[PDB]
Amino acid sequence: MPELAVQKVVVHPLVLLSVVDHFNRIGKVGNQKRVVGVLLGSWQKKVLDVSNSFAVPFDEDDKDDSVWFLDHDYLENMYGMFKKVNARERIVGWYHTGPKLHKNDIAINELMKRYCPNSVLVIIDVKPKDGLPTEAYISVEEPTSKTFEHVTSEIGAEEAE
Amino acid sequence: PELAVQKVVVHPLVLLSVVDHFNRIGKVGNQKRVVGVLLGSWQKKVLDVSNSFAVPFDEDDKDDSVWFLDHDYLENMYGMFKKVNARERIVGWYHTGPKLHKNDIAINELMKRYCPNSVLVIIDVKPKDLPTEAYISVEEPTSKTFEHVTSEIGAEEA
Repeated sequence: MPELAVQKVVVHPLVLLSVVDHFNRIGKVGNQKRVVGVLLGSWQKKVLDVSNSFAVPFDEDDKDDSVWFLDHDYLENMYGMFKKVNARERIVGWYHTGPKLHKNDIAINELMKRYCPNSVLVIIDVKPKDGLPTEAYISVEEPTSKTFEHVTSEIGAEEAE
Repeated sequence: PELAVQKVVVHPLVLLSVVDHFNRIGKVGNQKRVVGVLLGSWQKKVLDVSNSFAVPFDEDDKDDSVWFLDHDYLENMYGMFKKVNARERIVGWYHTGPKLHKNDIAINELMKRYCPNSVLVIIDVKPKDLPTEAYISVEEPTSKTFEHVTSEIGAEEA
């Protein structure tokens, strides 16, 4: 009875640790704002598996966030680089450090859909003193509007604390 | 201190980056060791290894003086890194050993192009197996070999 492409997202520690670092790592240079990135992983019985991830340069106007830019040439290259090394991981969605959805995530997601028709947004909460750290979403099409529904997301890679 | 570095702090990311990258390409009959670049910061002779990317690398299993590491890739990939991550620098390289290889001295020499005090870190990928073993090439005709540098893991938070 599944009208939805994905119904669960398993975000691996790497990713969460990837993003958290990437966030704080660029904070020592007065990083004020949220980070945006791409997710790479595999697909199963509607379980999306998010194995790996890279950051992409992204800007948005803090006064009208319909003014934003995400560098698709970068993402395409960087993903190209990834294929040269890591076996078949695919662009499976994207991420950003929220902590909440943004007015423009729907539009950002639309760009991403170019690379994965069932892109899944995962909002990775970067704050340490902060419920479950990932919150996956996926754009549903409800004139004909568009909005993000919640998809179950938990963390869980095999082997070693 | 006649030595550039005397300690290497390898962060969980790296260790987890590499281990994954290793096993992640194992599901496709990965037979061999992985080689890569380390990115990080420098202090009071403590090298801090914050981040790392894999580079395509091949070596002949019958004469490992026949090997190749793709420097165009590393330069590019690093280029991409600067575009995002703040000042991390190429600080050495890594490979999944588990032991030193005949050619690491040569591979290191290529790397020295990008970091005159490159530090090799052998990241042991096996679970039933300290997981990092940093080295640095010392120049002892005038030979060249790797000395051990203290390496531990330790990033702040969760």
